[PDB]
Amino acid sequence: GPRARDLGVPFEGTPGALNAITDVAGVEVGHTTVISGDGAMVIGKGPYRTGVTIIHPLGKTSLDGVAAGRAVINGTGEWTGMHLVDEVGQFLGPIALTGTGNVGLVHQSMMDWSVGKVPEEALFSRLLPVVAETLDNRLNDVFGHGLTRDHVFAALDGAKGGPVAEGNVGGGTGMIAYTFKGGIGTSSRVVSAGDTRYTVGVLVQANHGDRNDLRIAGVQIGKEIKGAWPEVNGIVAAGPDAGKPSLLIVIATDAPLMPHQLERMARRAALGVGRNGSTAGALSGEFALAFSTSHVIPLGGKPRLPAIINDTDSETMNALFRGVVQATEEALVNQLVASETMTGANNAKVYGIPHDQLARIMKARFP
Amino acid sequence: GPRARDLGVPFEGTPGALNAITDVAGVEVGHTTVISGDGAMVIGKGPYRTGVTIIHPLGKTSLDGVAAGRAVINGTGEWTGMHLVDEVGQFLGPIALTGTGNVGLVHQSMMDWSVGKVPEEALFSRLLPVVAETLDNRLNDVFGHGLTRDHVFAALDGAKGGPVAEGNVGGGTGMIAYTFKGGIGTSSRVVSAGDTRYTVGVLVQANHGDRNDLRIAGVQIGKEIKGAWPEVNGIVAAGPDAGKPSLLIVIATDAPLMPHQLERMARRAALGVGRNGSTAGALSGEFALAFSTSHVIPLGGKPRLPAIINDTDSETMNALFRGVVQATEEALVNQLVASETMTGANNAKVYGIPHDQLARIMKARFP
Amino acid sequence: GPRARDLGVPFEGTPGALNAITDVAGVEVGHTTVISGDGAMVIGKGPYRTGVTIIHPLGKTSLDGVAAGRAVINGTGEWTGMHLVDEVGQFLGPIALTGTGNVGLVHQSMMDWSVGKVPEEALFSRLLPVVAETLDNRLNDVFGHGLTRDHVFAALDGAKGGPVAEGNVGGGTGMIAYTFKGGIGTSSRVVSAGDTRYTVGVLVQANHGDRNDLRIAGVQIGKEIKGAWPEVNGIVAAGPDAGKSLLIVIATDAPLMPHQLERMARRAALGVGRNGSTAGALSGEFALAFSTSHVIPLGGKPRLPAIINDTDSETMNALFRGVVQATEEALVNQLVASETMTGANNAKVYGIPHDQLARIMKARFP
Amino acid sequence: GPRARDLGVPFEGTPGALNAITDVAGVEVGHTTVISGDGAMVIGKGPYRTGVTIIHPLGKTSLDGVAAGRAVINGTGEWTGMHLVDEVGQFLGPIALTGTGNVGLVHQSMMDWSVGKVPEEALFSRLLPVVAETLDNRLNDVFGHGLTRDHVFAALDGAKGGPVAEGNVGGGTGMIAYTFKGGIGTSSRVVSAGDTRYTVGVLVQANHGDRNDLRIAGVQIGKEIKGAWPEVNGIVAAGPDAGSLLIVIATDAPLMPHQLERMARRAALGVGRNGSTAGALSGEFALAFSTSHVIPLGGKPRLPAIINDTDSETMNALFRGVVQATEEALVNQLVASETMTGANNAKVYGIPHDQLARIMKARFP
Ligand SMILES: CC1(C)S[C@@H]([C@@H](C=O)NC(=O)[C@H](N)c2ccccc2)N[C@H]1C(=O)O
Ligand SMILES: CC1(C)S[C@@H]([C@@H](C=O)NC(=O)[C@H](N)c2ccccc2)N[C@H]1C(=O)O
Ligand SMILES: CC1(C)S[C@@H]2[C@H](NC(=O)[C@H](N)c3ccccc3)C(=O)N2[C@H]1C(=O)O
Ligand SMILES: CC1(C)S[C@@H]2[C@H](NC(=O)[C@H](N)c3ccccc3)C(=O)N2[C@H]1C(=O)O
Ligand SMILES: CC1(C)S[C@@H]2[C@H](NC(=O)[C@H](N)c3ccccc3)C(=O)N2[C@H]1C(=O)O
Ligand SMILES: CC1(C)S[C@@H]2[C@H](NC(=O)[C@H](N)c3ccccc3)C(=O)N2[C@H]1C(=O)O
Repeated sequence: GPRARDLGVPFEGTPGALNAITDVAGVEVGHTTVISGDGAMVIGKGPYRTGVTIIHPLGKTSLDGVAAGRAVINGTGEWTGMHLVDEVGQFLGPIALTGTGNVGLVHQSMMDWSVGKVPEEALFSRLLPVVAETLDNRLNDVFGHGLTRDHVFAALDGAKGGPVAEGNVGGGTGMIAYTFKGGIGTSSRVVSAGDTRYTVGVLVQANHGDRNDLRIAGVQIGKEIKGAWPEVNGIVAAGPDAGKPSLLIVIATDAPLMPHQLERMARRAALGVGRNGSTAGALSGEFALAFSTSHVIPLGGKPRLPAIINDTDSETMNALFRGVVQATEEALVNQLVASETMTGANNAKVYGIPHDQLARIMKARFP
Repeated sequence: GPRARDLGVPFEGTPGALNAITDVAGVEVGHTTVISGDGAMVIGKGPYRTGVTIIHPLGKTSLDGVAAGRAVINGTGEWTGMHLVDEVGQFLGPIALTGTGNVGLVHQSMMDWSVGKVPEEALFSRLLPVVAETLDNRLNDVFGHGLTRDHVFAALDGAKGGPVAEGNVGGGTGMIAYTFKGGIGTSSRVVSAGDTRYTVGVLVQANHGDRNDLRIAGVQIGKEIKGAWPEVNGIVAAGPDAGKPSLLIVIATDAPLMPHQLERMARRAALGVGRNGSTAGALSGEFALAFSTSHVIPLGGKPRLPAIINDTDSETMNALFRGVVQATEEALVNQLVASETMTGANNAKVYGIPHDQLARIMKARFP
Repeated sequence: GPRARDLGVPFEGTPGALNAITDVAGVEVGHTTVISGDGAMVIGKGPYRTGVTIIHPLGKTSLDGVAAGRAVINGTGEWTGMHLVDEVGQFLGPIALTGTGNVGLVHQSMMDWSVGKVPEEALFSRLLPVVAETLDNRLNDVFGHGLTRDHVFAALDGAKGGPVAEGNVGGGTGMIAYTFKGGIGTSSRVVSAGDTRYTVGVLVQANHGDRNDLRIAGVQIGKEIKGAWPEVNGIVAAGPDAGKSLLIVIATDAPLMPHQLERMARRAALGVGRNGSTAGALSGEFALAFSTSHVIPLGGKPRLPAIINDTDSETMNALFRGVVQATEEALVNQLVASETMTGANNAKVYGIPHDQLARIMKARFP
Repeated sequence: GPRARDLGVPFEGTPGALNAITDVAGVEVGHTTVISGDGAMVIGKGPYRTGVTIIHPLGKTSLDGVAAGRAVINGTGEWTGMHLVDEVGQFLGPIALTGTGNVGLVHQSMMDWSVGKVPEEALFSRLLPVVAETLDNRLNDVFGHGLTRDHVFAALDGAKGGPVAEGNVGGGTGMIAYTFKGGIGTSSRVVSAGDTRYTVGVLVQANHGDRNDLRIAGVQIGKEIKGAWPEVNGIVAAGPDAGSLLIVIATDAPLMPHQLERMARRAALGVGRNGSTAGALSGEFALAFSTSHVIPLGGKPRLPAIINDTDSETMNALFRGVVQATEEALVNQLVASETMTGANNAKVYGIPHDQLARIMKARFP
């Protein structure tokens, strides 16, 4: 289907070939999407609209660490492995993005997955898995154990490079963003740092923001779109006619950055988010994690840093920073466009942002 | 002169009466502006385009502390008294915003100022003054001692409530923002938290960003404006026709917030900055400090907290957060509009964003 | 069993009645201790030497939050709920301390425990459980699913005030500290803060440090102790004859704000420092402090019965000294409470010898 | 005179040749010590008991940056240049340690010092000087402008390697630690990291702690010492008869910035060994830097070797070095600082050498 650019939304900068986080060499992505049941929710019996998204920084067979740094916009949420990142500037294993109710199950499943796949002596390196959440409470039976260990194994083992599925998939399945359907979005930038061009890739799991704040390409678009407010049982449940008939950001780069430099990359995510108008609600867990696929730490070995960058080198750093801002901005709009209307638990209905209206608005604003 | 709204720039939200940080009860602002000399720079002899801006959270006569919390967007800069704020959640004395070369002089001057005004028993409370900088290196003889202790005393003693002077004044005098003239800007929002309305006021000293990134009301306006690039000696010095013929954000609120809650307010500034397009350059020291004028700590006494707010109360917190984002966004545009064209050290000429073109663009975009 | 003071170890300050975290009124502690199997390890079959320790800040029936703040000494470990604490200065629900392999199971079990006990409208408040770990890898089948949901429920439901069991129990069951047996330890201080008194309670799950660095009451005691090095099947496995993480929970009834509780938590490092360890590269050493008087009713107005000035040295120094001293003592109490244990792969770790310790203390403090 | 070891205080580990931060090659230290006036304080006239201590990480002629990271024990104090360090993991120029009242003067003086010495194109790199304080308020006329630009220039220009003067010198001149005389202290450790040796050097400016908490070599010694309490005009002013800390860590280990933060976070453990509990207004800070991981101005960073954070053999050796050198630097300070009378005739005693030596002899036969 069309992505944001295909509907005429302009963005600044040059995307990588896939315009996705997988433009960064090494990165694989996998989703398991769990959609079952309709109507009234009973805890433990669905409906389920949930899942898990896996990102392997160096592919699924890697036992090595990647240099990493994080940032917090608003920390009302969970992201495990982050004390490790703060302390030693790297993490081992995959990143899992999922629904809040699944964190514990995913965390233990990743440990289980390592058994028989990792040398015994190396197993202890698999004991701080990285698992993050947003809450799919409006569309999904959160507490009801809809996600199984097999679902997690399937995402771990099925992850791959190449085009990344966006929208109502994996961890984003039951999410809501800007009062429209939330989900997964991704984008990349190839940025010129003098005579070297690096790739910055971003994947988001979006469950944040309000329709009234939303900007797409700078256009405050909430009031321009007619209808498409959420419903319950065929009754408008939000907006002017109500009653009538968190954000996870994962940044990959092939730039050979040190961990403190990656924290800097992570802190740029907030500027990209800011472009699109949201203001970080009190309980919106908005977090960013950045890693390098060129600065790798072989397990029990010497760190591999193929080149080294000066933080005060504006030509290099600004190109990277702008890449993060732009790819984050675009990943967020790509999510909205990829996400289709869904009806879930308790008959809650949330519309995907209307393509026809969006394209019409973009054409009028950008003749 | 006209402020941003007067030129047809739309913003969301409701400003306070003055649309300035002084809409928050207790707050006084003072500037001393130093403009002397023209032509080639000789270190120690100008030209000078610098100054200092003072913000008294509770007025110039207060010996008490205000609850406070900070945030960093990019920390390549100086802001003293911040270890204190991080540790004990309050600061004593005024906030000074100035040029980088002035920090030491301002810091000692603020100590000198307390002598004779503050009981010898309370003097030690005046020994961690709050002084922050952006670099006026393109228009000002930074190292040349253009700022005097008397200049600092004048700003401390002359500060007042009511309308706040914007543009090329005080600490902002010699600054450059988005490749246009930088300086001081301010805005406020009155925000509804249930049956209680709070005030959020913001003042910025802006020296950040690139013209190519600039958004005003979502409009990427750099390429829409014709000319007005900086010059040297009548020769265009930047942009397409080149060669041819940091950010300090101060947030005040009357909301009775605890220090950790004010950190949250400070972290919202990045989103407001994000709206206007900048991407935080490698050497751009972009910082935010938030304080409450209702949560006051009498010197050596019991903290006064007139009411208490739950962090998980979205109705109250989201109103405050949106206030910070909107006031920050507008304060940044207000700065640009207030700042006039200036020629400074080494005949560097930086244009104020052209009012006529800006108004024309806003009219075409927002009929 | 004797605790540290009973063996003649001197400490500074005044302990509470129970000399435990439960000296802070309303705090409840529960353990489930899992000890089964012997001999060679088979992943998935044990031997198991693990468990879980639960701390209910306001008791097991509370749905309210407590003001909270944390500190990191060395962050190579997991402690969930901590982004929440950093952001909004409070956490809901119990603290669980456990073995690394159990984190996910405990996390989901805590959610399950809320279902049926918590009004449906309030359930979302139970979605960021606080769970922390140290690694019982030398005595326990870490990956082998030895801990069950029922074990977690039992600790949650069985938690109580009063005296706290120490040593090889709950989360500390399979741990190793200063090359001796690790485990759970607790201590408290009653402090004079201006013209009121407050209690500072500390509980530790200790799995950190090296014998050669250990100080007890300032005495570098590792070299003064004879034998008691770990073994594997009869063969001494460390020390001169070889081949022949730390979780700190601080409770107080002082009405502190979140940022002030961060300051409390940052004092733990000083008390840790007193006892000699130097925080190894992979030693996850963490502290979390909460107030039981500054409470946040769910969806309501925070309750702060009095307010303290950070610059009030009389009040704050007393509280800080309390943390340092209670931490120092909790660490030694752990060592003394922990008995010799043989576990997975016939690994054997000795409890610090009571007779030698008492002897050394007697000679050092006649 | 004697240092702590000379009075029979035992410590763990192996000190460098100088037992000082200057065991890290290329580091230079300079003090300017300002002692003048006696009797009653009149603000602006003294008595003065203050000064400044300069540490040049790569020597005074370096225009380059050093990789760096910091830690806070209790942040009630000032240390400039630290936002820079947190953000970009390096700092340019010298570290200055001084009295609280002097921070602004020192900060501007460091800028002035660069003019004429640094190419104009490079001057902007000199605009975030690193200046830290503790408060000499009981012995010194803090607000009275006792420190001059010339004093600062002298410490900057006079700094050198080799032995480092301790006690009542430079920034530590008017300080008070554990209710005894405070000041400057330094120590070092040479550590074995697998098949390589590194040096960890520590210098402190100590103005912290209470006598009742003090431990030296594990001995709670405040109560074993008789008298030596502070006085004001012949009248005991503390104790039964009453009728902040800056830690600089240098290493030649090629550590990245986040790794140096870990080093800095070890300082608290060494502080903890000596008993203090970090008072509410005690600004206790640590800064660590590498002299081998250097960043040529406007150039490519130079990292001669790289270390894995999970390499316990290498990291643990370094961490223990910080802890031990911090512990010893604190005791070296006390022993180096002599009894001093200052503003308002306040008198603060150096920890008594005779009593300390006897206590150590009794505890460690
Ligand atoms: C159907 C709904 C999604 S619309 C909603 C309505 C009624 O209270 N409130 C909102 O608009 C609310 N601000 C909101 C809407 C979307 C995402 C987050 C918050 N009721 C919901 C639902 O029942 O889950
Ligand atoms: C006159 C000038 C301001 S324009 C500039 C031109 C030539 O190199 N470069 C820039 O555009 C540069 N990106 C820039 C411009 C403004 C603010 C920050 C960076 N030369 C300057 C000057 O000499 O001070
Ligand atoms: C219902 C909400 C108040 S919480 C939810 C979401 N926040 C998260 O997902 C976050 N990680 C989180 C916070 C608290 C507990 C568990 C998880 C957000 O914001 N949503 C609100 C909404 O739908 O309006
Ligand atoms: C010339 C610059 C590289 S530094 C300057 C400004 N940055 C600051 O003001 C900041 N607080 C700072 C950083 C370093 C030393 C002293 C102060 C920024 O960015 N400017 C660049 C520009 O004009 O292009
Ligand atoms: C085997 C070790 C290298 S890891 C262990 C312990 N550290 C922890 O428990 C910590 N939370 C952790 C770190 C990494 C993965 C999982 C858990 C520590 O230190 N131990 C060493 C030892 O026994 O020698
Ligand atoms: C007089 C004190 C209350 S402040 C002082 C010292 N703390 C500092 O030096 C610190 N950097 C600082 C804190 C506040 C203002 C200025 C400087 C400390 O503790 N001293 C107390 C004491 O002597 O009793």
